Amino acid sequence: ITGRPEWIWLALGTALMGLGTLYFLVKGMGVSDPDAKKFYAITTLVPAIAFTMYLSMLLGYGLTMVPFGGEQNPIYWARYADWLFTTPLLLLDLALLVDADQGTILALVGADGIMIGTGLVGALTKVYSYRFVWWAISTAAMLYILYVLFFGFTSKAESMRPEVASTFKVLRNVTVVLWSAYPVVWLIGSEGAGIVPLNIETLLFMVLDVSAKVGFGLILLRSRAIFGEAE
Amino acid sequence: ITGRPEWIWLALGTALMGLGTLYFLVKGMGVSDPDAKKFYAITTLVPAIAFTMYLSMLLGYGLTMVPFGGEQNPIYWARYADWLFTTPLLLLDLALLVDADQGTILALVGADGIMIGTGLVGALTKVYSYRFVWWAISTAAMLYILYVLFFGFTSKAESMRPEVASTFKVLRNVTVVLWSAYPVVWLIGSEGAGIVPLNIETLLFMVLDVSAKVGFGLILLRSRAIFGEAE
Amino acid sequence: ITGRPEWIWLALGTALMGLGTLYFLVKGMGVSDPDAKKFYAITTLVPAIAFTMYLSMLLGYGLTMVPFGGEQNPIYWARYADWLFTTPLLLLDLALLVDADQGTILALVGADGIMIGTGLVGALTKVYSYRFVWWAISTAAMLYILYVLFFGFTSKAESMRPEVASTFKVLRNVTVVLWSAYPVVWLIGSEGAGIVPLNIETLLFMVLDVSAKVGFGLILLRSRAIFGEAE
Ligand SMILES: CC(C)CCC[C@@H](C)CCC[C@@H](C)CCC[C@@H](C)CCOC[C@@H](CO)OCC[C@H](C)CCC[C@H](C)CCC[C@H](C)CCCC(C)C
Ligand SMILES: CC(C)CCC[C@@H](C)CCC[C@@H](C)CCC[C@@H](C)CCOC[C@@H](CO)OCC[C@H](C)CCC[C@H](C)CCC[C@H](C)CCCC(C)C
Ligand SMILES: CC(C)CCC[C@@H](C)CCC[C@@H](C)CCC[C@@H](C)CCOC[C@@H](CO)OCC[C@H](C)CCC[C@H](C)CCC[C@H](C)CCCC(C)C
Ligand SMILES: *C/C=C(C)/C=C/C=C(C)/C=C/C1=C(C)CCCC1(C)C
Ligand SMILES: *C/C=C(C)/C=C/C=C(C)/C=C/C1=C(C)CCCC1(C)C
Ligand SMILES: *C/C=C(C)/C=C/C=C(C)/C=C/C1=C(C)CCCC1(C)C
Ligand SMILES: CCCCCCCCCCCCCCC
Ligand SMILES: CCCCCCCCCCCCCCC
Ligand SMILES: CCCCCCCCCCCCCCC
Ligand SMILES: CCCCCCCCCCCCCCC
Ligand SMILES: CCCCCCCCCCCCCCC
Ligand SMILES: CCCCCCCCCCCCCCC
Ligand SMILES: CCCCCCCCCCCCCC
Ligand SMILES: CCCCCCCCCCCCCC
Ligand SMILES: CCCCCCCCCCCCC
Ligand SMILES: CCCCCCCCCCCCC
Ligand SMILES: CCCCCCCCCCCCC
Ligand SMILES: CCCCCCCCCCC
Ligand SMILES: CCCCCCCCCCC
Ligand SMILES: CCCCCCCCCCC
Ligand SMILES: CCCCCCCCCC
Ligand SMILES: CCCCCCCCCC
Ligand SMILES: CCCCCCCCCC
Ligand SMILES: CCCCCCCCC
Ligand SMILES: CCCCCCCCC
Ligand SMILES: CCCCCCCCC
Ligand SMILES: CCCCCCCC
Ligand SMILES: CCCCCCCC
Ligand SMILES: CCCCCCCC
Ligand SMILES: CCCCCCCC
Ligand SMILES: CCCCCCCC
Ligand SMILES: CCCCCCCC
Ligand SMILES: CCCCCCCC
Repeated sequence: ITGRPEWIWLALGTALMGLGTLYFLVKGMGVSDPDAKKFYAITTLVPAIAFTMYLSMLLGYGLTMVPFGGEQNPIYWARYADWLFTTPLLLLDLALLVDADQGTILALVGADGIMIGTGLVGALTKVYSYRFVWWAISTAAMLYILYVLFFGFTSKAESMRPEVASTFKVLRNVTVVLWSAYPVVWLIGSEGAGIVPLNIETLLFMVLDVSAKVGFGLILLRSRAIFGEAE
Repeated sequence: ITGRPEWIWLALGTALMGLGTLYFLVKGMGVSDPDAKKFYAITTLVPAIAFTMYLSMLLGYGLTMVPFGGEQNPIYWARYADWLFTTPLLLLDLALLVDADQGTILALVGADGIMIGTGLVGALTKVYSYRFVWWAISTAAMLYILYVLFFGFTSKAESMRPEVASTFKVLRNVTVVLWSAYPVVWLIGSEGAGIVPLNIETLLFMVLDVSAKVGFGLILLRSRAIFGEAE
Repeated sequence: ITGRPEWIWLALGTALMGLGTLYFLVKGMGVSDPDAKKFYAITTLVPAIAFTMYLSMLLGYGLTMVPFGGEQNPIYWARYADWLFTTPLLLLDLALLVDADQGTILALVGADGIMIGTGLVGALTKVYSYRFVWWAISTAAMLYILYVLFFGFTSKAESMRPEVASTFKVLRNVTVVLWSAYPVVWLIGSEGAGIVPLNIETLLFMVLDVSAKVGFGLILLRSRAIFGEAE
């Protein structure tokens, strides 16, 4: 484990995702509202999945070597197995908050799968220049997601209860800022141009992951928007 | 790329799926009917997924070598990753058109997963004679799907609006004819008996894919069956 | 095939899953109740999936070698591909029986995916002591599932029709007893401590699989709880 300088950030990430999972699990014990139960189930699964994948990276299972640039490059593939399941769950939290229609939910989840799937292909591609073709396709899929979150959901939240509109607006802004950083870290990190070393890259993804999952969840599950209007 | 004679058909397929995706995306911009939005989302995702997998084959990522018959045989595995997601989406288009019940939808999607999954196992199997055992199981799963589309959905469409009944009947006939060709191309192509060479096999799958996805989508999204009855 | 002593139990399992699939398929022909159709579709898919994965193990495709303990250990990975899809389908049978809320269904299916996913990682892990870390995480996920089936569903079934309450109680008890045996067989078998040899381990999993899928299905599909109350 300790033979890799980035191990400290993988261990911290593992701990923070595990602690986040347990807090949400305990906090959700005393909840019977069927609407609130939906948000607790979605939001608790997110850091639980991330916990297992951070642990796999810490123990060395989620790491492979990819030859490109005449070098064997360490690629943590477990990140994409994490994101494949956690990013659509996070979008479902937002879509259920605004009572989005089914067709829009399917478009979001499908574009998200394309985003993560093409990012994985780009991470494992051995022809250096082709890695950035996949990065560009994946980034186009992300821009579609961000467009929908702004010019489809925002207008839908305003016609909703005030507390669900204000909570959505906050979580929307958090998501757009944090998610946009991921393609940048990829491009300048060891998967892309190799400007930033792997140990610093790992620290950046850990800060982003914890903020986008645990921080996101703390804002959502403390809001009254997750409960139905009741007397 | 150009070192493979089949590259021209992979490049054409990539272009036609990309163009198809963009047309459906633009055409769906001016749509607010929640029913129509469902069909546009399903139908636009189909060629978008196929685009990415054709590109992976063009660039050489979606290709592996499988030893059988005393030879290293080029097997494009990316086809099955495509079909795993696009064939159930196409069946969902048909099932939603006739307002099929949930139990029937699950049976269709499950049989479809078995069809594609066993076809993938057959494509990667190293014992030559066993490849055709998997082909037979996969073909049995397809025949179940075709039976349901005829002796379960057809009777359901007649009790529906006339425009949804006539549109379903057309898309049903297109699907049964085109899908039935796939097991035949597999059997006589490089995955099976090896009668037809890979470059011709690739041309045939490209014609079938574009027809079953883009051609299918053009018929559906030009129909009024996708809109609810409104004044 | 016959070069492996466990082949006899893989062949028996294949036959019993295939026969089970055909019986459920025939029995479900004469069913039009939309509620009953749901249970028949879920319950017939379970042994059909298991059939294909037992066949892959029989023919040698679903087997790999994992080095640990200074030895190349035969690991049947196809079991986890089976369980990944069949265990959530079995939980869906139970959840639909008691009309569970959506949030609870998602929590069950998500915990089940974590259970199977971490068990697969543990089966393929090359550092011997780490294999049991994954076993423990997977077992914690199972205990969560069992808790929900007892202290969330049981109370919900009592407020239901008497026949659905008594049928659920029976299937609940069958599930908790049979599922609990799996982590024990893993721990003492070739994936874990290696006390029980592989051929005996394979026999035990076959008895458990057939009972948990075909036996489970025979109890459910003979009950009147799967039909709506009708005159
Ligand atoms: C509606 C939305 C959900 C739609 C989703 C969008 C999606 C279509 C976007 C594209 C996804 C696609 C790129 C997934 C590729 C997975 C692949 C990286 C797995 C590893 O295989 C890659 C190479 C080794 O580098 O295999 C070496 C050769 C091996 C012999 C490969 C044989 C196994 C194949 C991988 C079998 C295909 C399985 C499916 C891809 C499983 C789904 C994986 C997940 C990442 C989507
Ligand atoms: C309700 C419906 C959706 C049900 C679906 C029906 C489905 C059950 C039908 C059978 C599907 C099954 C054959 C999928 C097999 C995937 C497999 C080809 C992936 C590549 O692995 C094959 C060998 C190399 O040749 O791995 C070499 C050895 C490696 C060490 C393998 C270890 C990884 C395992 C593959 C882990 C299992 C992952 C799941 C199979 C992922 C789903 C893939 C998709 C193709 C279903
Ligand atoms: C809501 C719920 C459904 C959530 C589900 C819970 C889930 C997150 C729990 C953890 C699942 C995770 C451990 C799955 C790992 C699959 C992995 C074993 C496949 C084989 O790859 C392992 C190594 C060889 O030993 O690959 C060698 C290196 C290769 C180069 C690997 C590159 C391919 C990657 C495997 C791509 C990721 C694909 C996804 C993991 C596909 C889903 C598989 C299924 C088992 C979940
Ligand atoms: C909890 C994890 C989250 C919210 C991860 C989000 C990840 C992304 C938005 C990743 C995007 C990428 C691109 C847009 C292209 C480059 C490759 C990716 C996958 C890093
Ligand atoms: C857009 C792609 C489509 C509609 C693909 C359809 C593919 C099939 C219907 C494939 C069927 C197969 C068999 C029936 C057995 C032989 C292997 C397959 C997977 C080619
Ligand atoms: C039809 C198959 C069924 C119902 C299989 C159930 C399997 C389990 C409940 C497996 C549980 C495991 C653990 C709890 C940890 C050890 C590894 C597993 C996956 C065997
Ligand atoms: C979206 C965030 C990207 C900003 C990356 C900042 C990295 C600064 C760290 C110093 C770079 C290390 C280079 C010298 C080793
Ligand atoms: C009462 C609110 C705080 C509860 C404690 C939460 C502990 C989980 C770890 C959170 C750290 C990361 C927060 C986002 C920066
Ligand atoms: C379902 C369509 C299958 C028909 C295949 C027709 C192939 C004819 C092309 C000529 C065969 C090439 C053999 C000589 C190289
Ligand atoms: C107005 C209808 C035609 C629009 C142009 C569609 C261009 C997408 C490519 C379609 C070619 C394949 C059609 C099926 C044979
Ligand atoms: C949950 C069931 C686990 C019980 C396992 C009993 C196995 C007894 C078979 C004899 C053990 C073989 C050891 C000598 C070869
Ligand atoms: C009339 C009920 C029996 C029908 C025959 C079922 C045959 C399928 C194989 C069942 C054997 C396994 C039963 C569970 C132990
Ligand atoms: C490729 C993996 C995608 C599945 C991720 C799991 C979450 C799915 C959310 C589905 C939302 C409901 C759509 C109607
Ligand atoms: C194995 C991958 C299957 C999933 C394909 C994605 C489409 C799923 C459609 C689900 C239809 C809704 C069923 C109720
Ligand atoms: C185009 C939709 C408007 C909202 C999206 C904001 C774009 C942020 C740019 C992200 C940069 C990634 C490289
Ligand atoms: C048996 C259901 C009737 C409709 C299915 C038509 C069968 C077409 C044969 C396809 C040939 C594939 C080898
Ligand atoms: C803790 C929830 C109560 C019901 C679960 C029964 C636990 C059975 C123990 C299984 C042993 C697996 C190692
Ligand atoms: C080795 C660098 C080659 C540059 C390729 C950049 C491709 C980016 C595509 C974005 C449209
Ligand atoms: C090398 C050819 C061996 C023939 C096997 C055919 C199997 C087909 C099974 C269809 C029932
Ligand atoms: C080689 C045996 C090492 C023992 C590790 C046991 C780990 C079990 C963790 C359960 C909390
Ligand atoms: C609940 C605390 C979980 C912390 C265990 C993971 C941290 C790795 C320490 C080496
Ligand atoms: C929108 C046009 C997309 C065409 C790019 C793919 C074709 C491959 C050319 C080499
Ligand atoms: C319907 C009977 C299915 C039996 C075939 C599988 C058994 C393997 C025999 C070698
Ligand atoms: C993106 C930063 C999240 C901050 C988490 C703190 C929330 C406390 C209510
Ligand atoms: C299967 C052939 C499809 C033909 C596509 C043309 C549709 C234009 C309306
Ligand atoms: C767990 C044992 C199941 C027994 C199956 C027999 C059911 C006949 C109704
Ligand atoms: C109005 C809410 C502002 C939230 C933005 C937070 C950016 C990290
Ligand atoms: C909408 C604000 C985008 C912020 C992008 C930050 C990328 C590091
Ligand atoms: C490929 C772009 C299509 C141009 C608009 C078609 C008419 C909606
Ligand atoms: C009555 C519609 C006929 C459609 C059949 C088309 C076959 C390619
Ligand atoms: C229902 C007509 C079937 C046509 C099969 C064509 C196979 C090449
Ligand atoms: C009251 C029903 C008892 C069922 C338990 C069966 C254990 C195999
Ligand atoms: C609730 C009874 C548990 C039985 C466990 C059996 C494990 C072999």
